Amino acid sequence: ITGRPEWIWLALGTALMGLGTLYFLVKGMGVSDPDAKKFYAITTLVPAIAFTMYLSMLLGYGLTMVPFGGEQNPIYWARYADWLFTTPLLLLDLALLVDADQGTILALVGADGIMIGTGLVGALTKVYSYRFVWWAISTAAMLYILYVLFFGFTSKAESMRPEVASTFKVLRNVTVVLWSAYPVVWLIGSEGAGIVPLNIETLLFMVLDVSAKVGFGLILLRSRAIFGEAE
Amino acid sequence: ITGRPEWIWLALGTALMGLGTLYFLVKGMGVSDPDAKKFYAITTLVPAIAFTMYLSMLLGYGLTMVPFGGEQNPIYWARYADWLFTTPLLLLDLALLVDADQGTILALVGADGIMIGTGLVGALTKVYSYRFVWWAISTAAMLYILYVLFFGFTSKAESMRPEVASTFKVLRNVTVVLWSAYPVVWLIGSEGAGIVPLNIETLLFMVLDVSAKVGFGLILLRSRAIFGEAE
Amino acid sequence: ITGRPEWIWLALGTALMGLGTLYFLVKGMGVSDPDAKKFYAITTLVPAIAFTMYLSMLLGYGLTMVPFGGEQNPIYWARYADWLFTTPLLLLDLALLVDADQGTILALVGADGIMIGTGLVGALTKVYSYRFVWWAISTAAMLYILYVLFFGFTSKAESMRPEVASTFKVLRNVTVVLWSAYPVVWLIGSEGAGIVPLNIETLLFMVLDVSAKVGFGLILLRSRAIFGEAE
Ligand SMILES: CC(C)CCC[C@@H](C)CCC[C@@H](C)CCC[C@@H](C)CCOC[C@@H](CO)OCC[C@H](C)CCC[C@H](C)CCC[C@H](C)CCCC(C)C
Ligand SMILES: CC(C)CCC[C@@H](C)CCC[C@@H](C)CCC[C@@H](C)CCOC[C@@H](CO)OCC[C@H](C)CCC[C@H](C)CCC[C@H](C)CCCC(C)C
Ligand SMILES: CC(C)CCC[C@@H](C)CCC[C@@H](C)CCC[C@@H](C)CCOC[C@@H](CO)OCC[C@H](C)CCC[C@H](C)CCC[C@H](C)CCCC(C)C
Ligand SMILES: *C/C=C(C)/C=C/C=C(C)/C=C/C1=C(C)CCCC1(C)C
Ligand SMILES: *C/C=C(C)/C=C/C=C(C)/C=C/C1=C(C)CCCC1(C)C
Ligand SMILES: *C/C=C(C)/C=C/C=C(C)/C=C/C1=C(C)CCCC1(C)C
Ligand SMILES: CCCCCCCCCCCCCCC
Ligand SMILES: CCCCCCCCCCCCCCC
Ligand SMILES: CCCCCCCCCCCCCCC
Ligand SMILES: CCCCCCCCCCCCCCC
Ligand SMILES: CCCCCCCCCCCCCCC
Ligand SMILES: CCCCCCCCCCCCCCC
Ligand SMILES: CCCCCCCCCCCCCC
Ligand SMILES: CCCCCCCCCCCCCC
Ligand SMILES: CCCCCCCCCCCCC
Ligand SMILES: CCCCCCCCCCCCC
Ligand SMILES: CCCCCCCCCCCCC
Ligand SMILES: CCCCCCCCCCC
Ligand SMILES: CCCCCCCCCCC
Ligand SMILES: CCCCCCCCCCC
Ligand SMILES: CCCCCCCCCC
Ligand SMILES: CCCCCCCCCC
Ligand SMILES: CCCCCCCCCC
Ligand SMILES: CCCCCCCCC
Ligand SMILES: CCCCCCCCC
Ligand SMILES: CCCCCCCCC
Ligand SMILES: CCCCCCCC
Ligand SMILES: CCCCCCCC
Ligand SMILES: CCCCCCCC
Ligand SMILES: CCCCCCCC
Ligand SMILES: CCCCCCCC
Ligand SMILES: CCCCCCCC
Ligand SMILES: CCCCCCCC
Repeated sequence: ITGRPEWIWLALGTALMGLGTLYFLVKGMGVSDPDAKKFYAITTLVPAIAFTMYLSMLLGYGLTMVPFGGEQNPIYWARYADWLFTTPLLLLDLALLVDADQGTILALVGADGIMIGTGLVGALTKVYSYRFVWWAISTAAMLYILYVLFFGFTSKAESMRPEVASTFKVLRNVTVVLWSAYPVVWLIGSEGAGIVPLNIETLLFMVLDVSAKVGFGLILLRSRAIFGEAE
Repeated sequence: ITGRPEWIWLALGTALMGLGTLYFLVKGMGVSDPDAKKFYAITTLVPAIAFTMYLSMLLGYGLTMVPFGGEQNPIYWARYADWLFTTPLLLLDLALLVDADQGTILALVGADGIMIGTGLVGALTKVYSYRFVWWAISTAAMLYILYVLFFGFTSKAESMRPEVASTFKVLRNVTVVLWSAYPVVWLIGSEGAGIVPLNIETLLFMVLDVSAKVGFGLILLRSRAIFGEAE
Repeated sequence: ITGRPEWIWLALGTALMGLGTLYFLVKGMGVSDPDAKKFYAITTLVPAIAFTMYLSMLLGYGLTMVPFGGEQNPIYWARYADWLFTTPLLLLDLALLVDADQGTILALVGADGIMIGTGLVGALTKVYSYRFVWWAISTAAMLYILYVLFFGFTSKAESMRPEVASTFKVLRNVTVVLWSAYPVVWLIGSEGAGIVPLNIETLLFMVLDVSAKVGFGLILLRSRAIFGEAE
């Protein structure tokens, strides 16, 4: 484990995702509202999945070597197995908050799968220049997601209860800022141009992951928007 | 790329799926009917997924070598990753058109997963004679799907609006004819008996894919069956 | 095939899953109740999936070698591909029986995916002591599932029709007893401590699989709880 300088950030990430999972699990014990139960189930699964994948990276299972640039490059593939399941769950939290229609939910989840799937292909591609073709396709899929979150959901939240509109607006802004950083870290990190070393890259993804999952969840599950209007 | 004679058909397929995706995306911009939005989302995702997998084959990522018959045989595995997601989406288009019940939808999607999954196992199997055992199981799963589309959905469409009944009947006939060709191309192509060479096999799958996805989508999204009855 | 002593139990399992699939398929022909159709579709898919994965193990495709303990250990990975899809389908049978809320269904299916996913990682892990870390995480996920089936569903079934309450109680008890045996067989078998040899381990999993899928299905599909109350 300790033979890799980035191990400290993988261990911290593992701990923070595990602690986040347990807090949400305990906090959700005393909840019977069927609407609130939906948000607790979605939001608790997110850091639980991330916990297992951070642990796999810490123990060395989620790491492979990819030859490109005449070098064997360490690629943590477990990140994409994490994101494949956690990013659509996070979008479902937002879509259920605004009572989005089914067709829009399917478009979001499908574009998200394309985003993560093409990012994985780009991470494992051995022809250096082709890695950035996949990065560009994946980034186009992300821009579609961000467009929908702004010019489809925002207008839908305003016609909703005030507390669900204000909570959505906050979580929307958090998501757009944090998610946009991921393609940048990829491009300048060891998967892309190799400007930033792997140990610093790992620290950046850990800060982003914890903020986008645990921080996101703390804002959502403390809001009254997750409960139905009741007397 | 150009070192493979089949590259021209992979490049054409990539272009036609990309163009198809963009047309459906633009055409769906001016749509607010929640029913129509469902069909546009399903139908636009189909060629978008196929685009990415054709590109992976063009660039050489979606290709592996499988030893059988005393030879290293080029097997494009990316086809099955495509079909795993696009064939159930196409069946969902048909099932939603006739307002099929949930139990029937699950049976269709499950049989479809078995069809594609066993076809993938057959494509990667190293014992030559066993490849055709998997082909037979996969073909049995397809025949179940075709039976349901005829002796379960057809009777359901007649009790529906006339425009949804006539549109379903057309898309049903297109699907049964085109899908039935796939097991035949597999059997006589490089995955099976090896009668037809890979470059011709690739041309045939490209014609079938574009027809079953883009051609299918053009018929559906030009129909009024996708809109609810409104004044 | 016959070069492996466990082949006899893989062949028996294949036959019993295939026969089970055909019986459920025939029995479900004469069913039009939309509620009953749901249970028949879920319950017939379970042994059909298991059939294909037992066949892959029989023919040698679903087997790999994992080095640990200074030895190349035969690991049947196809079991986890089976369980990944069949265990959530079995939980869906139970959840639909008691009309569970959506949030609870998602929590069950998500915990089940974590259970199977971490068990697969543990089966393929090359550092011997780490294999049991994954076993423990997977077992914690199972205990969560069992808790929900007892202290969330049981109370919900009592407020239901008497026949659905008594049928659920029976299937609940069958599930908790049979599922609990799996982590024990893993721990003492070739994936874990290696006390029980592989051929005996394979026999035990076959008895458990057939009972948990075909036996489970025979109890459910003979009950009147799967039909709506009708005159
Ligand atoms: C509606 C939305 C959900 C739609 C989703 C969008 C999606 C279509 C976007 C594209 C996804 C696609 C790129 C997934 C590729 C997975 C692949 C990286 C797995 C590893 O295989 C890659 C190479 C080794 O580098 O295999 C070496 C050769 C091996 C012999 C490969 C044989 C196994 C194949 C991988 C079998 C295909 C399985 C499916 C891809 C499983 C789904 C994986 C997940 C990442 C989507
Ligand atoms: C309700 C419906 C959706 C049900 C679906 C029906 C489905 C059950 C039908 C059978 C599907 C099954 C054959 C999928 C097999 C995937 C497999 C080809 C992936 C590549 O692995 C094959 C060998 C190399 O040749 O791995 C070499 C050895 C490696 C060490 C393998 C270890 C990884 C395992 C593959 C882990 C299992 C992952 C799941 C199979 C992922 C789903 C893939 C998709 C193709 C279903
Ligand atoms: C809501 C719920 C459904 C959530 C589900 C819970 C889930 C997150 C729990 C953890 C699942 C995770 C451990 C799955 C790992 C699959 C992995 C074993 C496949 C084989 O790859 C392992 C190594 C060889 O030993 O690959 C060698 C290196 C290769 C180069 C690997 C590159 C391919 C990657 C495997 C791509 C990721 C694909 C996804 C993991 C596909 C889903 C598989 C299924 C088992 C979940
Ligand atoms: C909890 C994890 C989250 C919210 C991860 C989000 C990840 C992304 C938005 C990743 C995007 C990428 C691109 C847009 C292209 C480059 C490759 C990716 C996958 C890093
Ligand atoms: C857009 C792609 C489509 C509609 C693909 C359809 C593919 C099939 C219907 C494939 C069927 C197969 C068999 C029936 C057995 C032989 C292997 C397959 C997977 C080619
Ligand atoms: C039809 C198959 C069924 C119902 C299989 C159930 C399997 C389990 C409940 C497996 C549980 C495991 C653990 C709890 C940890 C050890 C590894 C597993 C996956 C065997
Ligand atoms: C979206 C965030 C990207 C900003 C990356 C900042 C990295 C600064 C760290 C110093 C770079 C290390 C280079 C010298 C080793
Ligand atoms: C009462 C609110 C705080 C509860 C404690 C939460 C502990 C989980 C770890 C959170 C750290 C990361 C927060 C986002 C920066
Ligand atoms: C379902 C369509 C299958 C028909 C295949 C027709 C192939 C004819 C092309 C000529 C065969 C090439 C053999 C000589 C190289
Ligand atoms: C107005 C209808 C035609 C629009 C142009 C569609 C261009 C997408 C490519 C379609 C070619 C394949 C059609 C099926 C044979
Ligand atoms: C949950 C069931 C686990 C019980 C396992 C009993 C196995 C007894 C078979 C004899 C053990 C073989 C050891 C000598 C070869
Ligand atoms: C009339 C009920 C029996 C029908 C025959 C079922 C045959 C399928 C194989 C069942 C054997 C396994 C039963 C569970 C132990
Ligand atoms: C490729 C993996 C995608 C599945 C991720 C799991 C979450 C799915 C959310 C589905 C939302 C409901 C759509 C109607
Ligand atoms: C194995 C991958 C299957 C999933 C394909 C994605 C489409 C799923 C459609 C689900 C239809 C809704 C069923 C109720
Ligand atoms: C185009 C939709 C408007 C909202 C999206 C904001 C774009 C942020 C740019 C992200 C940069 C990634 C490289
Ligand atoms: C048996 C259901 C009737 C409709 C299915 C038509 C069968 C077409 C044969 C396809 C040939 C594939 C080898
Ligand atoms: C803790 C929830 C109560 C019901 C679960 C029964 C636990 C059975 C123990 C299984 C042993 C697996 C190692
Ligand atoms: C080795 C660098 C080659 C540059 C390729 C950049 C491709 C980016 C595509 C974005 C449209
Ligand atoms: C090398 C050819 C061996 C023939 C096997 C055919 C199997 C087909 C099974 C269809 C029932
Ligand atoms: C080689 C045996 C090492 C023992 C590790 C046991 C780990 C079990 C963790 C359960 C909390
Ligand atoms: C609940 C605390 C979980 C912390 C265990 C993971 C941290 C790795 C320490 C080496
Ligand atoms: C929108 C046009 C997309 C065409 C790019 C793919 C074709 C491959 C050319 C080499
Ligand atoms: C319907 C009977 C299915 C039996 C075939 C599988 C058994 C393997 C025999 C070698
Ligand atoms: C993106 C930063 C999240 C901050 C988490 C703190 C929330 C406390 C209510
Ligand atoms: C299967 C052939 C499809 C033909 C596509 C043309 C549709 C234009 C309306
Ligand atoms: C767990 C044992 C199941 C027994 C199956 C027999 C059911 C006949 C109704
Ligand atoms: C109005 C809410 C502002 C939230 C933005 C937070 C950016 C990290
Ligand atoms: C909408 C604000 C985008 C912020 C992008 C930050 C990328 C590091
Ligand atoms: C490929 C772009 C299509 C141009 C608009 C078609 C008419 C909606
Ligand atoms: C009555 C519609 C006929 C459609 C059949 C088309 C076959 C390619
Ligand atoms: C229902 C007509 C079937 C046509 C099969 C064509 C196979 C090449
Ligand atoms: C009251 C029903 C008892 C069922 C338990 C069966 C254990 C195999
Ligand atoms: C609730 C009874 C548990 C039985 C466990 C059996 C494990 C072999």
